[PDB]
Amino acid sequence: VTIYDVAREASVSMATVSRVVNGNPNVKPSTRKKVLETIERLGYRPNAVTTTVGVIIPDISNIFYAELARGIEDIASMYKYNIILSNSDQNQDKQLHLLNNMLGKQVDGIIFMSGNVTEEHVEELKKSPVPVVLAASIESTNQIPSVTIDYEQAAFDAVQSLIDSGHKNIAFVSGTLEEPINHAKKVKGYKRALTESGLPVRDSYIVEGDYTYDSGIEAVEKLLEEDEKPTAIFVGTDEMALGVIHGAQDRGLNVPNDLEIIGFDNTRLSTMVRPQLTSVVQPMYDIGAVAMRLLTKYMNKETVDSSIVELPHRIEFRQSTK
Amino acid sequence: VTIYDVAREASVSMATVSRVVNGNPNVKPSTRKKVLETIERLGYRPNAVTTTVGVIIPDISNIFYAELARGIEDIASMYKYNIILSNSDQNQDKQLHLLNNMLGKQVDGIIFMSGNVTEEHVEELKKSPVPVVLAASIESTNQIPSVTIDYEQAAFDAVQSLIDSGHKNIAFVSGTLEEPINHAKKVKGYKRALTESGLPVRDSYIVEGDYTYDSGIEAVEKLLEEDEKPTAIFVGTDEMALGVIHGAQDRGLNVPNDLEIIGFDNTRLSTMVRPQLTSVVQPMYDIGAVAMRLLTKYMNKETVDSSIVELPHRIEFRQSTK
Ligand SMILES: [Ca+2]
Ligand SMILES: [Ca+2]
Repeated sequence: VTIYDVAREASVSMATVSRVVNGNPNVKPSTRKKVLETIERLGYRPNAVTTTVGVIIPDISNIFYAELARGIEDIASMYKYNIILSNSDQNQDKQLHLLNNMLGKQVDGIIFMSGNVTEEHVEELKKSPVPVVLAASIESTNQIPSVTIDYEQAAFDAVQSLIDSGHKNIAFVSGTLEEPINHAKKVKGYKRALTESGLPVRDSYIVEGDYTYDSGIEAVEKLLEEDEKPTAIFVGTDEMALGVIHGAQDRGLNVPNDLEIIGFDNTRLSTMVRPQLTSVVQPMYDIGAVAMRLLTKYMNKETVDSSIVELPHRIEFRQSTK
Repeated sequence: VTIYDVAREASVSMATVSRVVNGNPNVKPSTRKKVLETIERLGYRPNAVTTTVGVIIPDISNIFYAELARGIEDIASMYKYNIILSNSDQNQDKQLHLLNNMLGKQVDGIIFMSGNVTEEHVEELKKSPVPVVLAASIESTNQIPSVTIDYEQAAFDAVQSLIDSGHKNIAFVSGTLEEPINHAKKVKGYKRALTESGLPVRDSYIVEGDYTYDSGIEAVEKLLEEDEKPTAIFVGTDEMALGVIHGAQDRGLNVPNDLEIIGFDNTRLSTMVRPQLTSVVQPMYDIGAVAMRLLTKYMNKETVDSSIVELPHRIEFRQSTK
């Protein structure tokens, strides 16, 4: 809290705040009153008389960003570090500004979270003086410290449970393939699970959605038009999965009996469909906590050993698998 | 764009910006460079050389707030008025500040939108010098200009289609009853539709949810425990309706065949369940447009005649009714 903070708050100039502070007798009584109340309310002391991290995540409101922020928050409380958090609505030329907004507010470190981490973001993360560590976000470049689950393995495990259940024809509905989470991790996890059981990797069992429910609807439809129809489908995110489920249901198919579906992220939506969606669970609270610790390690100039941290994931088996 | 705007943007004082503007020769070249670029980028002219409205709505992102903002926006473009829009996440002691943030940025008028309009908000809306008009929001007090649908009638019409379909035992799952939209409008609409067909108004057919999906689940469950089970249910919002649908489905009941359900607001969610949700549609784009016109009328000191404007609603009949 400084003169500047009082001025903004009292809709007045720094020089006026100083004037009031100095007991200048020609300040309009009302403005003097206004700024003294501001001075008191903010706790501004007129006598010259710590470590914070900036956090950027898509939105405050989303439940799975919310246990990440708590994980971040709880480490901050213990460590006596303050949090500056900003809800971004993750977009390219608006998460970048919210990044440099942290740098211009004297943060000692940055925790960053975005679904699509651009190559452009990395070139500005390296120039950033303070250390930064990604939470539940991956850049295939692997220069920037990251703490996440093992997306490839989680993909593998999801498709594995389909395989273990007797399915030979198993499809994958992806978010945009250009993103590493998809082409570098989930696609490959899905592929590996197939090849390891001597199953066929068909290009036409990999359909690309756009993360919307509808693209999910379109994806099952396209899959159901295939010669040998898939009898199970892994879906890269929950929102698409509901679309996958409902399009199947619209085509007269039963989930799980005619078609088994598995999702990802264990969002609120996974329990807002019938059958409820089997979905890969990330430990968002832990990812936040560990991110905060990893960030601290760098900030404290400590030898990290391993900059890419991978936490266990699990699968909440619900009714969309049998 | 003023000296102040350049200063904030160039992370520098007004006096420094003036110094650079005046060609003061002892300003550090780099800071002179920094502020000249800021001056150019913002379009600041150093020579002394219109009507805007503030808009407060829960969030930018939500599709049904998004055709309201477009309706607002399109009237603004025509009228050559600029929009200052703020996403609130509608809460009591945070929508109030975002209201006075408009007043402190010299807006000529305010369009306000919130699910729960508090009595406290009205006492601060009257003191506000510039005129304000509520969009898709109601204060039972009816002092403050409002443009909305006819909630009572829309409720009536929803329950009417159940009645017309042969249902005698019809329940209502409400959002919190304390809010006028519910107790003063939808409850009464629901009641009227019953009494007008000589049907019974049972206290136990009115259950109170909290706008969550889950409270919806709990509400059907409680309804299904009744002696004479309702065979149709009106639900005050879509989110609760999905909960209502799924709890019925979980109890082995078919929607629409064992239980007909109707929702409200025609949110994205209404088409993200099976059966798709029959739901009252508001014309959000029109409510925004008309709100903007009504606001203009007041701002132009024009004789309004009728401060409470009610627009037609309709019902998107989907599969949750037969
Ligand atoms: Ca087709
Ligand atoms: Ca019970």
